[PDB]
Amino acid sequence: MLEQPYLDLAKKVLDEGHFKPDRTHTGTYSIFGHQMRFDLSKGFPLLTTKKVPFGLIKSELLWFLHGDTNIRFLLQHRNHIWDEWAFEKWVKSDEYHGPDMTDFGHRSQKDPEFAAVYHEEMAKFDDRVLHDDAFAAKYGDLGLVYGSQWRAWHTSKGDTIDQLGDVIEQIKTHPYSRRLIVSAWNPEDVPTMALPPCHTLYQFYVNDGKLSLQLYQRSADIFLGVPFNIASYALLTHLVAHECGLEVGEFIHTFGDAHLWVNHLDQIKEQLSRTPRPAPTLQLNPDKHDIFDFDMKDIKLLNYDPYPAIKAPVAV
Amino acid sequence: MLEQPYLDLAKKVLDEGHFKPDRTHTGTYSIFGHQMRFDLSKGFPLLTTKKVPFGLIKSELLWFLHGDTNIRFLLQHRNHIWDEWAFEKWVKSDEYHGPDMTDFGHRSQKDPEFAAVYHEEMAKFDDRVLHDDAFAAKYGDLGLVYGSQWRAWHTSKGDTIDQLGDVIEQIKTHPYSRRLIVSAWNPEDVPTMALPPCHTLYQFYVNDGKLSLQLYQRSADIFLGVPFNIASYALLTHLVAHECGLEVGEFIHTFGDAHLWVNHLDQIKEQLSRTPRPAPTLQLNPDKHDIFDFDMKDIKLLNYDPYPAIKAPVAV
Ligand SMILES: O=c1ccn([C@H]2C[C@H](O)[C@@H](COP(=O)(O)O)O2)c(=O)[nH]1
Ligand SMILES: O=c1ccn([C@H]2C[C@H](O)[C@@H](COP(=O)(O)O)O2)c(=O)[nH]1
Repeated sequence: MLEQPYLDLAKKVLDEGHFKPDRTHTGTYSIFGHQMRFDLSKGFPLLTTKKVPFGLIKSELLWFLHGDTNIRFLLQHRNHIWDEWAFEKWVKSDEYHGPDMTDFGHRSQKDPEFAAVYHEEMAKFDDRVLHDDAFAAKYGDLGLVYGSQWRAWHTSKGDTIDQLGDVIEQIKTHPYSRRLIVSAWNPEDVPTMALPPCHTLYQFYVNDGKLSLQLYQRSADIFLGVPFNIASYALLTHLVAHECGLEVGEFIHTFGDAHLWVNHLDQIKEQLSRTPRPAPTLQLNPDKHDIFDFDMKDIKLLNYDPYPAIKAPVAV
Repeated sequence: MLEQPYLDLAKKVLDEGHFKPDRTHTGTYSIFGHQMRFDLSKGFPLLTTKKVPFGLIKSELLWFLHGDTNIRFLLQHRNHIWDEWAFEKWVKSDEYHGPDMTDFGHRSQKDPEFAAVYHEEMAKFDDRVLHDDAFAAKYGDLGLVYGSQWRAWHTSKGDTIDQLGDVIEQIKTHPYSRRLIVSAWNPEDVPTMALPPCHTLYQFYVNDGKLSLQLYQRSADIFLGVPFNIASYALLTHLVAHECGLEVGEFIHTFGDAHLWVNHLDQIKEQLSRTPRPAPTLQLNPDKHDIFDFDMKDIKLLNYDPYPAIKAPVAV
């Protein structure tokens, strides 16, 4: 079934990864170097063996696609994926007068008091970003994130390059190009980033009037992260195909470090005992073609009928 | 046997690639997205089913490793891999007074007269680079090539970053890093390069005191190119391991477009009828550890006993 390579990656890490106690005090199982395809003509790979929220994934890809780096657009779709990194900024600023919120990463997952003055300051933070333009401009804006990496990569000559729109125009004029590459990885920023990008670069390819894409993902959370990563790039592959008048081919997912936090063993095992369902179907608005000016309503999921969601603690 | 994944890639493209008539008037068979490992503890992957010149490959990696971008170092080891791109520069300059040498790519492979005034100007060109310092500085120097990408990546703030030496020091201090990445791909240069790099980026990983490396190669000549590419990165993986006091793990080779020019079908088939031999062994100078100051004599191949070389026309 469409999603099986996903369940094969999980199983593979379960009985072959090594214990590697990295970035934290937790531990992981880990493999290095893996690859899996999905034939996108067979259906859209949104995992049916567990409920994944499509709205979150599409509202974030559009954000990237408009080249936007400000959280406000996300909060306006009840998308909180990125609040942490913005709010963190806030928290170490001079204009900040409140509970010291040092290491709320862990601290809001132990202390259950703390973790309530935490959705305190956040709800308060998010709200100001929604309403106060200058605050939004000051702390709502991440700076180095996919949207500006893809569409506004800073040159040294001090201009700004739109890799993604240049590449798309290359696909129309020279589809047989072996050079259709978008990279999110700038070595002059990379050492001072709180998150050097996980999705490092991708490559398009066309043959027989079909578009494929291959993603090199440097580091991957098999349980929480990869389910999302997959639908995100398979969606991009549909948008680009749609804009270039092309058919859709495969999405190829290549990994460097792929891991499973040990706090997730039970949850992944439960999942591995479910039987995939037939995959959902994507539907794009046939009248609109300029994919940079796409809206939520222009992208539809059909026949998604997952098993229930699986709550699981996030990585500390 | 060690080299089999190489023969499996060939076979795979032979009976599954599609005809794609790209960059030229020739044609190729093509697949997109492939991956293969080599367990470097089982021996060094220099193809035994055909004679590959190790001297060429090591003298070029050292060049990259010293961060050098001038051909002269290569010519001093009878390494001509890169003459073309240098000489091309020469040929369109004002100081050039000679036969017009337009499109000597093809032109020296049809005309057999031309192709003799061609090793004329070249032998003449190479010689001046060897002897005339200022000429060497003017036309011997490529500019954007792996050596300066790896070790002298230009910032916009106008400095110069040594990604490779920074990463190596990260491996010593933080081997469990999921961030050990060197990229050769600058989007502000990429559109004005005669050859946007084929070897796009690589990633190191350590576990159980073993070093692995994974290479994302965007575009690959299965017959002429890939045999070299493989020994080049498996060598890098040994050098770095040796410098960091580590054991050697696997070399993982990931491809985007992997192709076979149609002019190579017979030659690859002949090769596929030979039976691999036991692989050779690498030997590094145990006393010297600073790998940036390695010399030819510090790296030895043992027990390489290939089948004969296979002449084949280059791609036009
Ligand atoms: O979309 C995403 C974003 C992040 N990660 C995770 C995996 C790692 O736990 C973390 C990166 O930590 P470092 O890899 O940068 O050390 O990001 C994913 O799997 N998918
Ligand atoms: O070490 C190398 C260098 C080059 N190539 C080839 C494959 C392609 O024929 C060519 C690149 O042409 P474009 O891919 O840039 O279009 O480089 C290799 O396979 N290995």
